[PDB]
Amino acid sequence: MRFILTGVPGAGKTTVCNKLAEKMSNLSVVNYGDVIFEEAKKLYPSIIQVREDTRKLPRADYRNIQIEAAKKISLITDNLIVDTHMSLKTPYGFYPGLIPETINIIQPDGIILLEFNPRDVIARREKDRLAGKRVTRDMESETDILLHQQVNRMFAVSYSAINQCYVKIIDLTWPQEYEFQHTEYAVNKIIEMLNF
Amino acid sequence: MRFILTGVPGAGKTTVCNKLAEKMSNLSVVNYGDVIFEEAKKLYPSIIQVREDTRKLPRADYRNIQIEAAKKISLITDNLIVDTHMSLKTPYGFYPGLIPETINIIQPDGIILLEFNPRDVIARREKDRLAGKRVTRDMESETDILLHQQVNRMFAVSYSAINQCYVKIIDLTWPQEYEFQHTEYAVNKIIEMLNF
Amino acid sequence: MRFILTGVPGAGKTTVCNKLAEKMSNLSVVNYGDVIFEEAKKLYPSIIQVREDTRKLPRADYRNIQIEAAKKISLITDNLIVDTHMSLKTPYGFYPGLIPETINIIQPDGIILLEFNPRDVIARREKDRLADMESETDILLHQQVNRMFAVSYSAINQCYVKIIDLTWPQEYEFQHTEYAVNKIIEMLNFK
Ligand SMILES: [Cl-]
Ligand SMILES: [Cl-]
Ligand SMILES: [Cl-]
Repeated sequence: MRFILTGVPGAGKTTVCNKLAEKMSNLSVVNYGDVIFEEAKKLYPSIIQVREDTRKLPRADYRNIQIEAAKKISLITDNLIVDTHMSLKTPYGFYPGLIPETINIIQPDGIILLEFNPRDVIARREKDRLAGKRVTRDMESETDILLHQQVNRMFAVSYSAINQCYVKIIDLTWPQEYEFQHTEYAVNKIIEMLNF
Repeated sequence: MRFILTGVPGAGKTTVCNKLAEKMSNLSVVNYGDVIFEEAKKLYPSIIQVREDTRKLPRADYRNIQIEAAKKISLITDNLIVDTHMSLKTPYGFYPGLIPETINIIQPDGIILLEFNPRDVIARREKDRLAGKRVTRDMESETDILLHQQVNRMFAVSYSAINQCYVKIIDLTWPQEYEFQHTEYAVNKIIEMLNF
Repeated sequence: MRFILTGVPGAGKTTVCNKLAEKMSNLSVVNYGDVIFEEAKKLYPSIIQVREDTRKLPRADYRNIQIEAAKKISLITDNLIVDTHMSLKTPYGFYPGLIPETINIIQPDGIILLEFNPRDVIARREKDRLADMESETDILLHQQVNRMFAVSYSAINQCYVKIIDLTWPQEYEFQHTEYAVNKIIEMLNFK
Protein backbone atom coordinates (compact mmCIF):
# COMPACT_ATOMS: atom_id res chain seq x y z
CA MET A 1 0.00 0.00 0.00
CA ARG A 2 0.95 3.64 -0.37
CA PHE A 3 0.33 6.39 2.17
CA ILE A 4 1.13 10.08 2.35
CA LEU A 5 2.33 10.94 5.87
CA THR A 6 1.73 14.45 7.11
CA GLY A 7 1.80 16.69 10.17
CA VAL A 8 2.65 20.27 11.16
CA PRO A 9 6.34 21.09 10.76
CA GLY A 10 8.91 20.11 13.40
CA ALA A 11 6.56 18.06 15.57
CA GLY A 12 8.12 14.59 15.20
CA LYS A 13 7.08 13.42 11.71
CA THR A 14 10.71 12.97 10.59
CA THR A 15 11.44 10.79 13.62
CA VAL A 16 8.41 8.63 12.87
CA CYS A 17 9.66 8.21 9.29
CA ASN A 18 13.19 7.28 10.33
CA LYS A 19 11.90 4.83 13.00
CA LEU A 20 9.50 3.21 10.48
CA ALA A 21 12.35 2.60 8.03
CA GLU A 22 14.56 1.23 10.82
CA LYS A 23 11.81 -1.17 12.01
CA MET A 24 10.11 -2.44 8.81
CA SER A 25 12.30 -3.84 5.94
CA ASN A 26 9.08 -4.42 3.90
CA LEU A 27 8.75 -0.68 3.38
CA SER A 28 10.32 2.29 1.59
CA VAL A 29 10.12 5.71 3.28
CA VAL A 30 10.75 8.81 1.17
CA ASN A 31 10.68 12.55 1.93
CA TYR A 32 9.05 14.33 -1.01
CA GLY A 33 10.95 17.54 -0.50
CA ASP A 34 14.28 15.69 -0.52
CA VAL A 35 13.45 13.93 -3.79
CA ILE A 36 12.46 17.29 -5.27
CA PHE A 37 15.77 18.78 -4.16
CA GLU A 38 17.76 15.84 -5.56
CA GLU A 39 16.04 15.87 -8.96
CA ALA A 40 16.38 19.65 -9.04
CA LYS A 41 20.11 19.52 -8.21
CA LYS A 42 20.57 17.09 -11.11
CA LEU A 43 19.03 19.52 -13.57
CA TYR A 44 20.09 22.91 -12.20
CA PRO A 45 23.50 22.36 -10.53
CA SER A 46 24.31 26.07 -10.83
CA ILE A 47 21.32 27.18 -8.74
CA ILE A 48 20.49 24.26 -6.44
CA GLN A 49 23.22 23.12 -4.08
CA VAL A 50 21.26 22.62 -0.83
CA ARG A 51 17.67 21.68 -0.07
CA GLU A 52 16.49 25.27 0.50
CA ASP A 53 17.73 26.48 -2.93
CA THR A 54 14.48 24.97 -4.33
CA ARG A 55 12.82 28.36 -3.62
CA LYS A 56 14.83 30.01 -6.43
CA LEU A 57 13.38 28.17 -9.39
CA PRO A 58 11.00 29.62 -11.99
CA ARG A 59 7.37 28.31 -11.70
CA ALA A 60 7.52 26.40 -15.00
CA ASP A 61 10.67 24.66 -13.72
CA TYR A 62 9.51 23.97 -10.16
CA ARG A 63 6.20 22.38 -11.30
CA ASN A 64 8.03 19.95 -13.63
CA ILE A 65 10.37 18.92 -10.79
CA GLN A 66 7.46 18.04 -8.48
CA ILE A 67 5.98 15.95 -11.30
CA GLU A 68 9.31 14.27 -12.00
CA ALA A 69 9.98 13.52 -8.34
CA ALA A 70 6.49 12.00 -8.11
CA LYS A 71 7.21 9.82 -11.13
CA LYS A 72 10.47 8.62 -9.56
CA ILE A 73 8.65 7.79 -6.33
CA SER A 74 5.93 5.90 -8.17
CA LEU A 75 8.54 3.36 -9.57
CA ILE A 76 8.79 1.87 -5.97
CA THR A 77 6.81 -1.48 -5.88
CA ASP A 78 6.46 -2.54 -2.17
CA ASN A 79 4.84 -0.63 0.79
CA LEU A 80 5.51 3.10 0.56
CA ILE A 81 5.28 6.08 2.91
CA VAL A 82 5.74 9.58 1.41
CA ASP A 83 6.63 12.26 3.98
CA THR A 84 5.18 15.65 3.06
CA HIS A 85 2.68 18.30 4.17
CA MET A 86 -1.04 18.93 3.69
CA SER A 87 -0.51 22.72 3.63
CA LEU A 88 2.07 25.50 4.00
CA LYS A 89 1.55 28.79 5.83
CA THR A 90 2.49 31.91 3.90
CA PRO A 91 1.69 35.65 4.27
CA TYR A 92 -1.26 35.13 1.82
CA GLY A 93 -2.58 32.30 4.06
CA PHE A 94 -2.44 28.51 3.80
CA TYR A 95 -1.56 26.96 0.48
CA PRO A 96 -2.24 23.33 -0.42
CA GLY A 97 0.74 21.08 -0.02
CA LEU A 98 -0.05 18.55 -2.79
CA ILE A 99 -0.53 19.39 -6.43
CA PRO A 100 -3.20 17.18 -7.99
CA GLU A 101 -0.59 15.75 -10.38
CA THR A 102 1.37 14.37 -7.39
CA ILE A 103 -1.69 12.47 -6.25
CA ASN A 104 -2.60 11.34 -9.78
CA ILE A 105 0.88 9.87 -10.21
CA ILE A 106 1.54 8.31 -6.81
CA GLN A 107 -2.07 7.11 -6.46
CA PRO A 108 -1.88 6.90 -2.64
CA ASP A 109 -4.24 4.53 -0.87
CA GLY A 110 -4.53 7.17 1.85
CA ILE A 111 -3.33 10.14 3.87
CA ILE A 112 -2.05 9.80 7.42
CA LEU A 113 -2.20 12.82 9.75
CA LEU A 114 -0.13 12.97 12.94
CA GLU A 115 -1.93 15.32 15.30
CA PHE A 116 -0.18 16.76 18.32
CA ASN A 117 -0.96 18.94 21.29
CA PRO A 118 0.33 22.39 20.26
CA ARG A 119 2.46 22.80 23.41
CA ASP A 120 4.38 19.62 22.52
CA VAL A 121 5.01 21.09 19.06
CA ILE A 122 6.45 24.31 20.53
CA ALA A 123 8.70 22.25 22.80
CA ARG A 124 9.84 19.88 20.08
CA ARG A 125 10.71 22.77 17.83
CA GLU A 126 12.84 24.32 20.57
CA LYS A 127 14.62 21.06 21.45
CA ASP A 128 15.49 20.57 17.77
CA ARG A 129 17.04 24.07 17.88
CA LEU A 130 19.16 23.27 20.96
CA ALA A 131 20.40 20.16 19.14
CA GLY A 132 21.42 22.30 16.12
CA LYS A 133 18.71 21.24 13.64
CA ARG A 134 17.38 24.83 13.09
CA VAL A 135 18.85 28.26 13.59
CA THR A 136 16.08 30.55 14.93
CA ARG A 137 13.57 30.26 17.77
CA ASP A 138 10.16 29.38 16.37
CA MET A 139 7.51 31.79 17.62
CA GLU A 140 4.24 30.20 16.47
CA SER A 141 1.52 30.32 19.12
CA GLU A 142 -0.55 27.41 20.40
CA THR A 143 -3.44 29.06 18.54
CA ASP A 144 -1.58 29.24 15.23
CA ILE A 145 -0.55 25.56 15.48
CA LEU A 146 -4.05 24.45 16.27
CA LEU A 147 -5.36 26.40 13.28
CA HIS A 148 -2.76 24.69 11.06
CA GLN A 149 -3.77 21.23 12.23
CA GLN A 150 -7.46 21.98 11.68
CA VAL A 151 -6.78 23.27 8.17
CA ASN A 152 -4.66 20.17 7.42
CA ARG A 153 -7.57 17.88 8.41
CA MET A 154 -9.85 19.77 6.00
CA PHE A 155 -7.33 19.55 3.17
CA ALA A 156 -7.00 15.82 3.71
CA VAL A 157 -10.77 15.26 3.65
CA SER A 158 -11.07 17.41 0.49
CA TYR A 159 -8.38 15.36 -1.25
CA SER A 160 -10.24 12.22 -0.18
CA ALA A 161 -13.53 13.53 -1.56
CA ILE A 162 -11.79 14.33 -4.84
CA ASN A 163 -9.60 11.22 -5.21
CA GLN A 164 -11.23 8.53 -2.99
CA CYS A 165 -8.57 7.62 -0.43
CA TYR A 166 -8.40 6.80 3.25
CA VAL A 167 -7.95 9.56 5.85
CA LYS A 168 -6.13 8.17 8.89
CA ILE A 169 -5.87 10.52 11.91
CA ILE A 170 -3.33 9.44 14.55
CA ASP A 171 -4.05 11.07 17.90
CA LEU A 172 -0.77 12.02 19.59
CA THR A 173 -2.34 14.84 21.66
CA TRP A 174 -2.20 12.98 25.01
CA PRO A 175 0.63 13.49 27.50
CA GLN A 176 3.80 11.47 27.17
CA GLU A 177 4.63 9.30 30.18
CA TYR A 178 8.14 8.62 28.85
CA GLU A 179 10.25 10.20 26.13
CA PHE A 180 9.77 8.86 22.57
CA GLN A 181 6.35 7.51 23.44
CA HIS A 182 4.43 9.57 20.88
CA THR A 183 6.88 8.48 18.20
CA GLU A 184 6.86 4.83 19.26
CA TYR A 185 3.06 4.76 19.36
CA ALA A 186 2.64 6.29 15.89
CA VAL A 187 5.24 3.93 14.35
CA ASN A 188 3.51 0.87 15.75
CA LYS A 189 0.08 2.07 14.60
CA ILE A 190 1.40 2.59 11.04
CA ILE A 191 3.14 -0.79 11.00
CA GLU A 192 -0.05 -2.50 12.20
CA MET A 193 -2.05 -0.72 9.51
CA LEU A 194 0.41 -1.82 6.82
CA ASN A 195 0.42 -5.44 8.00
CA PHE A 196 -3.33 -5.66 8.68
CA MET B 1 -36.27 16.48 -4.76
CA ARG B 2 -33.39 14.05 -4.14
CA PHE B 3 -31.33 14.04 -0.93
CA ILE B 4 -28.53 11.84 0.33
CA LEU B 5 -29.30 11.16 4.04
CA THR B 6 -26.35 10.43 6.31
CA GLY B 7 -25.15 10.11 9.90
CA VAL B 8 -22.81 7.99 12.02
CA PRO B 9 -23.73 4.28 12.23
CA GLY B 10 -26.32 2.96 14.66
CA ALA B 11 -27.54 6.31 15.99
CA GLY B 12 -31.08 6.41 14.59
CA LYS B 13 -30.76 7.21 10.90
CA THR B 14 -32.26 3.87 9.83
CA THR B 15 -35.35 4.51 11.98
CA VAL B 16 -35.70 7.95 10.39
CA CYS B 17 -35.45 6.36 6.92
CA ASN B 18 -38.01 3.65 7.76
CA LYS B 19 -40.48 6.27 9.03
CA LEU B 20 -40.04 8.52 5.99
CA ALA B 21 -40.66 5.50 3.76
CA GLU B 22 -43.98 4.73 5.51
CA LYS B 23 -45.19 8.32 5.70
CA MET B 24 -44.34 10.13 2.45
CA SER B 25 -46.17 9.67 -0.85
CA ASN B 26 -44.44 10.15 -4.21
CA LEU B 27 -41.02 9.40 -2.73
CA SER B 28 -38.74 6.38 -2.67
CA VAL B 29 -36.48 5.79 0.32
CA VAL B 30 -33.64 3.47 -0.64
CA ASN B 31 -30.42 2.30 1.00
CA TYR B 32 -27.36 2.50 -1.24
CA GLY B 33 -25.68 -0.40 0.58
CA ASP B 34 -28.73 -2.61 -0.05
CA VAL B 35 -28.76 -1.91 -3.79
CA ILE B 36 -25.01 -2.49 -3.95
CA PHE B 37 -25.46 -5.91 -2.30
CA GLU B 38 -28.32 -6.83 -4.66
CA GLU B 39 -26.32 -5.81 -7.72
CA ALA B 40 -23.24 -7.59 -6.39
CA LYS B 41 -25.22 -10.83 -6.05
CA LYS B 42 -26.61 -10.43 -9.58
CA LEU B 43 -23.16 -10.09 -11.15
CA TYR B 44 -21.02 -12.28 -8.83
CA PRO B 45 -23.29 -15.08 -7.51
CA SER B 46 -20.27 -17.27 -6.67
CA ILE B 47 -18.58 -14.93 -4.17
CA ILE B 48 -21.47 -12.78 -2.95
CA GLN B 49 -23.86 -14.55 -0.57
CA VAL B 50 -23.86 -12.39 2.59
CA ARG B 51 -23.72 -8.60 2.30
CA GLU B 52 -20.38 -8.69 4.12
CA ASP B 53 -18.99 -10.57 1.07
CA THR B 54 -18.70 -7.22 -0.77
CA ARG B 55 -15.39 -6.84 1.08
CA LYS B 56 -13.91 -9.74 -0.95
CA LEU B 57 -14.31 -8.10 -4.39
CA PRO B 58 -11.44 -6.33 -6.14
CA ARG B 59 -11.86 -2.60 -5.65
CA ALA B 60 -12.37 -2.04 -9.39
CA ASP B 61 -15.31 -4.49 -9.37
CA TYR B 62 -16.77 -2.92 -6.20
CA ARG B 63 -16.68 0.53 -7.81
CA ASN B 64 -18.43 -0.76 -10.90
CA ILE B 65 -21.09 -2.25 -8.69
CA GLN B 66 -21.51 1.18 -7.03
CA ILE B 67 -21.99 2.74 -10.46
CA GLU B 68 -24.55 0.13 -11.44
CA ALA B 69 -26.33 0.61 -8.13
CA ALA B 70 -26.55 4.39 -8.52
CA LYS B 71 -27.93 3.86 -12.02
CA LYS B 72 -30.65 1.53 -10.68
CA ILE B 73 -31.51 4.07 -7.95
CA SER B 74 -31.76 7.06 -10.25
CA LEU B 75 -34.27 5.14 -12.40
CA ILE B 76 -36.56 4.19 -9.49
CA THR B 77 -38.68 7.32 -9.37
CA ASP B 78 -38.26 11.16 -9.38
CA ASN B 79 -38.09 12.01 -5.61
CA LEU B 80 -35.58 10.07 -3.56
CA ILE B 81 -34.01 9.76 -0.11
CA VAL B 82 -30.75 7.77 -0.49
CA ASP B 83 -29.71 6.38 2.91
CA THR B 84 -25.93 6.00 3.00
CA HIS B 85 -22.85 7.48 4.69
CA MET B 86 -20.34 10.21 4.10
CA SER B 87 -17.63 7.95 5.53
CA LEU B 88 -17.01 4.77 7.46
CA LYS B 89 -14.09 4.13 9.81
CA THR B 90 -11.72 1.30 8.72
CA PRO B 91 -8.29 0.11 9.93
CA TYR B 92 -6.79 2.41 7.25
CA GLY B 93 -8.85 5.41 8.34
CA PHE B 94 -12.09 7.03 7.22
CA TYR B 95 -13.14 6.12 3.72
CA PRO B 96 -15.87 7.89 1.70
CA GLY B 97 -19.08 6.02 1.08
CA LEU B 98 -19.86 7.83 -2.17
CA ILE B 99 -17.89 7.95 -5.40
CA PRO B 100 -18.11 10.97 -7.78
CA GLU B 101 -20.13 8.81 -10.19
CA THR B 102 -22.74 8.45 -7.44
CA ILE B 103 -23.49 12.17 -7.35
CA ASN B 104 -23.07 12.55 -11.10
CA ILE B 105 -25.63 9.82 -11.72
CA ILE B 106 -28.18 10.52 -8.97
CA GLN B 107 -27.84 14.32 -9.15
CA PRO B 108 -28.95 14.96 -5.56
CA ASP B 109 -30.27 18.39 -4.64
CA GLY B 110 -28.49 18.07 -1.28
CA ILE B 111 -26.88 16.06 1.51
CA ILE B 112 -28.57 15.77 4.92
CA LEU B 113 -26.46 15.10 8.03
CA LEU B 114 -28.21 13.86 11.15
CA GLU B 115 -25.95 14.99 14.02
CA PHE B 116 -26.21 13.36 17.45
CA ASN B 117 -24.87 13.85 20.93
CA PRO B 118 -22.09 11.23 21.33
CA ARG B 119 -23.43 10.04 24.68
CA ASP B 120 -26.79 9.29 23.08
CA VAL B 121 -25.04 7.35 20.26
CA ILE B 122 -23.15 5.24 22.78
CA ALA B 123 -26.34 4.41 24.70
CA ARG B 124 -28.34 3.66 21.52
CA ARG B 125 -25.70 1.35 20.06
CA GLU B 126 -25.61 -0.66 23.30
CA LYS B 127 -29.41 -0.83 23.50
CA ASP B 128 -29.61 -2.11 19.93
CA ARG B 129 -26.72 -4.51 20.49
CA LEU B 130 -28.62 -6.05 23.40
CA ALA B 131 -31.80 -6.31 21.28
CA GLY B 132 -29.98 -8.19 18.50
CA LYS B 133 -30.18 -5.40 15.89
CA ARG B 134 -26.68 -3.76 15.97
CA VAL B 135 -23.67 -6.11 15.57
CA THR B 136 -20.71 -3.76 15.05
CA ARG B 137 -18.60 -5.15 17.95
CA ASP B 138 -16.12 -2.26 18.39
CA MET B 139 -17.22 0.23 21.05
CA GLU B 140 -16.27 3.85 20.36
CA SER B 141 -15.57 6.71 22.73
CA GLU B 142 -17.22 10.09 22.85
CA THR B 143 -14.20 11.65 21.18
CA ASP B 144 -14.20 8.99 18.42
CA ILE B 145 -17.83 9.76 17.61
CA LEU B 146 -17.33 13.54 17.60
CA LEU B 147 -14.36 13.10 15.23
CA HIS B 148 -16.45 10.97 12.88
CA GLN B 149 -19.27 13.53 12.85
CA GLN B 150 -16.74 16.26 12.14
CA VAL B 151 -15.11 14.31 9.24
CA ASN B 152 -18.59 13.58 7.84
CA ARG B 153 -19.33 17.33 7.89
CA MET B 154 -16.07 17.97 5.96
CA PHE B 155 -16.96 15.35 3.29
CA ALA B 156 -20.43 16.82 2.80
CA VAL B 157 -19.18 20.39 2.38
CA SER B 158 -16.46 19.12 0.04
CA TYR B 159 -19.14 17.45 -2.07
CA SER B 160 -21.11 20.74 -2.12
CA ALA B 161 -18.07 22.76 -3.17
CA ILE B 162 -17.48 20.27 -6.02
CA ASN B 163 -21.13 19.72 -7.14
CA GLN B 164 -23.05 22.89 -5.91
CA CYS B 165 -25.65 21.02 -3.72
CA TYR B 166 -27.28 21.89 -0.34
CA VAL B 167 -25.72 20.78 2.98
CA LYS B 168 -28.47 20.36 5.56
CA ILE B 169 -27.31 19.76 9.17
CA ILE B 170 -30.10 18.54 11.46
CA ASP B 171 -29.13 19.07 15.10
CA LEU B 172 -30.35 16.15 17.23
CA THR B 173 -27.76 16.82 19.94
CA TRP B 174 -30.22 18.17 22.55
CA PRO B 175 -31.54 15.84 25.31
CA GLN B 176 -34.66 13.90 24.32
CA GLU B 177 -37.76 14.73 26.40
CA TYR B 178 -39.30 11.30 25.63
CA GLU B 179 -38.20 8.17 23.82
CA PHE B 180 -37.99 8.50 20.00
CA GLN B 181 -38.35 12.29 19.98
CA HIS B 182 -35.15 12.71 17.95
CA THR B 183 -36.49 10.40 15.22
CA GLU B 184 -39.82 12.24 15.06
CA TYR B 185 -38.16 15.66 15.05
CA ALA B 186 -35.85 14.60 12.22
CA VAL B 187 -38.66 13.05 10.20
CA ASN B 188 -40.78 16.16 10.47
CA LYS B 189 -37.93 18.52 9.59
CA ILE B 190 -37.30 16.44 6.46
CA ILE B 191 -40.98 16.24 5.44
CA GLU B 192 -41.31 20.02 6.05
CA MET B 193 -38.31 20.53 3.81
CA LEU B 194 -39.65 18.30 1.02
CA ASN B 195 -43.02 20.15 0.93
CA PHE B 196 -41.75 23.71 1.44
CA MET C 1 -3.44 40.54 -6.68
CA ARG C 2 -7.07 39.35 -6.35
CA PHE C 3 -8.83 38.04 -3.25
CA ILE C 4 -12.34 36.86 -2.46
CA LEU C 5 -13.29 38.27 0.95
CA THR C 6 -15.97 36.48 2.94
CA GLY C 7 -17.53 36.11 6.38
CA VAL C 8 -20.90 35.43 7.87
CA PRO C 9 -23.48 38.10 7.00
CA GLY C 10 -23.90 41.31 8.99
CA ALA C 11 -20.77 40.88 11.07
CA GLY C 12 -18.67 43.83 9.81
CA LYS C 13 -17.42 42.55 6.44
CA THR C 14 -19.06 45.48 4.63
CA THR C 15 -17.36 47.97 7.00
CA VAL C 16 -14.02 46.32 6.24
CA CYS C 17 -14.76 46.64 2.51
CA ASN C 18 -15.66 50.34 2.82
CA LYS C 19 -12.62 51.25 4.93
CA LEU C 20 -10.30 49.31 2.61
CA ALA C 21 -11.58 51.18 -0.43
CA GLU C 22 -11.13 54.44 1.49
CA LYS C 23 -7.64 53.74 2.86
CA MET C 24 -6.17 52.32 -0.38
CA SER C 25 -6.29 54.23 -3.67
CA ASN C 26 -4.91 51.53 -5.98
CA LEU C 27 -7.54 48.98 -4.86
CA SER C 28 -10.93 48.14 -6.36
CA VAL C 29 -13.54 46.65 -3.99
CA VAL C 30 -16.51 44.97 -5.70
CA ASN C 31 -19.56 43.26 -4.16
CA TYR C 32 -20.42 40.20 -6.25
CA GLY C 33 -24.08 40.28 -5.17
CA ASP C 34 -24.37 43.86 -6.35
CA VAL C 35 -22.93 43.09 -9.78
CA ILE C 36 -25.24 40.08 -10.05
CA PHE C 37 -28.29 42.25 -9.36
CA GLU C 38 -27.06 44.87 -11.85
CA GLU C 39 -26.76 42.23 -14.61
CA ALA C 40 -30.08 40.71 -13.54
CA LYS C 41 -31.93 44.02 -14.02
CA LYS C 42 -30.19 44.54 -17.35
CA LEU C 43 -31.36 41.14 -18.64
CA TYR C 44 -34.69 40.67 -16.77
CA PRO C 45 -35.71 44.28 -16.20
CA SER C 46 -39.49 43.99 -15.73
CA ILE C 47 -39.07 40.91 -13.54
CA ILE C 48 -35.99 42.04 -11.57
CA GLN C 49 -36.64 45.19 -9.54
CA VAL C 50 -35.09 44.42 -6.13
CA ARG C 51 -32.44 41.82 -5.46
CA GLU C 52 -34.44 39.04 -3.80
CA ASP C 53 -36.35 38.87 -7.11
CA THR C 54 -33.53 36.70 -8.55
CA ARG C 55 -34.60 33.60 -6.60
CA LYS C 56 -37.57 33.40 -9.08
CA LEU C 57 -35.32 32.75 -12.10
CA PRO C 58 -34.66 29.37 -13.70
CA ARG C 59 -31.28 28.14 -12.41
CA ALA C 60 -29.68 28.32 -15.86
CA ASP C 61 -30.68 31.96 -16.19
CA TYR C 62 -29.36 32.77 -12.72
CA ARG C 63 -26.12 30.95 -13.50
CA ASN C 64 -25.65 32.94 -16.71
CA ILE C 65 -26.04 36.13 -14.71
CA GLN C 66 -23.40 34.88 -12.23
CA ILE C 67 -21.05 34.13 -15.12
CA GLU C 68 -21.61 37.49 -16.83
CA ALA C 69 -21.00 39.26 -13.53
CA ALA C 70 -17.72 37.37 -13.04
CA LYS C 71 -16.55 38.29 -16.56
CA LYS C 72 -17.19 41.96 -15.87
CA ILE C 73 -15.18 41.78 -12.65
CA SER C 74 -12.33 39.89 -14.29
CA LEU C 75 -11.59 42.96 -16.40
CA ILE C 76 -10.72 45.17 -13.36
CA THR C 77 -6.90 45.80 -13.35
CA ASP C 78 -4.47 46.19 -10.32
CA ASN C 79 -5.30 44.87 -6.75
CA LEU C 80 -8.96 43.76 -6.34
CA ILE C 81 -11.10 42.47 -3.37
CA VAL C 82 -14.35 40.67 -4.25
CA ASP C 83 -16.84 40.84 -1.36
CA THR C 84 -19.05 37.77 -1.28
CA HIS C 85 -20.32 34.81 0.73
CA MET C 86 -18.90 31.30 0.98
CA SER C 87 -22.40 30.03 1.79
CA LEU C 88 -25.91 31.11 2.76
CA LYS C 89 -28.41 29.24 4.98
CA THR C 90 -31.64 28.30 3.17
CA PRO C 91 -34.52 26.03 4.23
CA TYR C 92 -32.74 23.22 2.39
CA GLY C 93 -29.45 23.80 4.20
CA PHE C 94 -26.26 25.69 3.38
CA TYR C 95 -25.76 26.55 -0.28
CA PRO C 96 -22.49 27.82 -1.80
CA GLY C 97 -22.44 31.46 -2.87
CA LEU C 98 -19.92 30.92 -5.67
CA ILE C 99 -20.17 28.67 -8.68
CA PRO C 100 -16.97 27.08 -10.05
CA GLU C 101 -17.16 29.36 -13.09
CA THR C 102 -16.90 32.38 -10.77
CA ILE C 103 -13.50 31.27 -9.50
CA ASN C 104 -12.43 30.04 -12.91
CA ILE C 105 -13.08 33.39 -14.48
CA ILE C 106 -11.88 35.76 -11.73
CA GLN C 107 -8.78 33.60 -11.07
CA PRO C 108 -8.36 34.79 -7.45
CA ASP C 109 -5.00 34.40 -5.78
CA GLY C 110 -6.92 33.42 -2.66
CA ILE C 111 -9.88 33.50 -0.30
CA ILE C 112 -9.95 35.61 2.88
CA LEU C 113 -12.18 34.52 5.75
CA LEU C 114 -13.11 36.99 8.48
CA GLU C 115 -13.97 35.05 11.64
CA PHE C 116 -15.84 36.55 14.56
CA ASN C 117 -16.97 35.67 18.04
CA PRO C 118 -20.67 34.73 17.61
CA ARG C 119 -21.92 37.17 20.25
CA ASP C 120 -20.18 40.02 18.45
CA VAL C 121 -22.08 39.06 15.31
CA ILE C 122 -25.39 39.06 17.19
CA ALA C 123 -24.62 42.51 18.59
CA ARG C 124 -23.82 44.07 15.22
CA ARG C 125 -26.89 42.48 13.63
CA GLU C 126 -29.15 44.07 16.27
CA LYS C 127 -27.47 47.48 15.90
CA ASP C 128 -28.69 47.33 12.26
CA ARG C 129 -32.04 45.55 12.78
CA LEU C 130 -33.54 47.90 15.39
CA ALA C 131 -32.67 50.44 12.80
CA ASP C 132 -35.16 36.19 13.31
CA MET C 133 -31.92 36.34 15.30
CA GLU C 134 -29.64 33.32 15.01
CA SER C 135 -28.16 31.78 18.10
CA GLU C 136 -24.49 31.76 18.94
CA THR C 137 -24.41 28.06 17.99
CA ASP C 138 -26.03 28.75 14.60
CA ILE C 139 -23.40 31.38 13.76
CA LEU C 140 -20.54 29.17 14.91
CA LEU C 141 -21.89 26.41 12.64
CA HIS C 142 -22.11 28.82 9.75
CA GLN C 143 -18.49 29.93 10.30
CA GLN C 144 -17.18 26.34 10.47
CA VAL C 145 -19.03 25.46 7.25
CA ASN C 146 -17.55 28.53 5.54
CA ARG C 147 -14.04 27.46 6.53
CA MET C 148 -14.71 24.00 5.07
CA PHE C 149 -15.90 25.52 1.78
CA ALA C 150 -12.83 27.80 1.57
CA VAL C 151 -10.36 24.97 2.18
CA SER C 152 -12.17 22.79 -0.38
CA TYR C 153 -11.99 25.53 -3.00
CA SER C 154 -8.32 25.98 -2.11
CA ALA C 155 -7.66 22.31 -2.81
CA ILE C 156 -9.77 22.30 -6.02
CA ASN C 157 -8.46 25.57 -7.47
CA GLN C 158 -4.98 25.65 -5.86
CA CYS C 159 -5.30 29.07 -4.25
CA TYR C 160 -4.60 30.56 -0.85
CA VAL C 161 -6.96 30.48 2.12
CA LYS C 162 -6.24 33.20 4.71
CA ILE C 163 -8.10 33.10 8.04
CA ILE C 164 -8.25 36.46 9.83
CA ASP C 165 -9.02 35.87 13.52
CA LEU C 166 -11.32 38.55 14.92
CA THR C 167 -12.68 36.38 17.75
CA TRP C 168 -10.78 38.16 20.51
CA PRO C 169 -12.53 40.81 22.62
CA GLN C 170 -12.49 44.36 21.34
CA GLU C 171 -10.56 46.54 23.81
CA TYR C 172 -12.01 49.63 22.11
CA GLU C 173 -14.62 50.32 19.45
CA PHE C 174 -13.77 49.69 15.77
CA GLN C 175 -10.74 47.60 16.73
CA HIS C 176 -11.78 44.45 14.82
CA THR C 177 -12.47 46.40 11.63
CA GLU C 178 -9.16 48.32 11.86
CA TYR C 179 -7.19 45.15 12.49
CA ALA C 180 -8.66 43.35 9.46
CA VAL C 181 -8.23 46.35 7.18
CA ASN C 182 -4.57 46.59 8.18
CA LYS C 183 -3.87 42.86 7.86
CA ILE C 184 -5.29 42.91 4.33
CA ILE C 185 -3.34 46.01 3.29
CA GLU C 186 -0.21 44.39 4.70
CA MET C 187 -1.07 41.37 2.52
CA LEU C 188 -1.51 43.38 -0.67
CA ASN C 189 1.78 45.24 -0.10
CA PHE C 190 3.88 42.14 0.59
CA LYS C 191 6.80 41.52 -1.77
CL1 LIG D 1 9.74 16.49 12.32
CL1 LIG E 1 -29.83 3.58 13.01
CL1 LIG F 1 -21.43 43.51 7.51
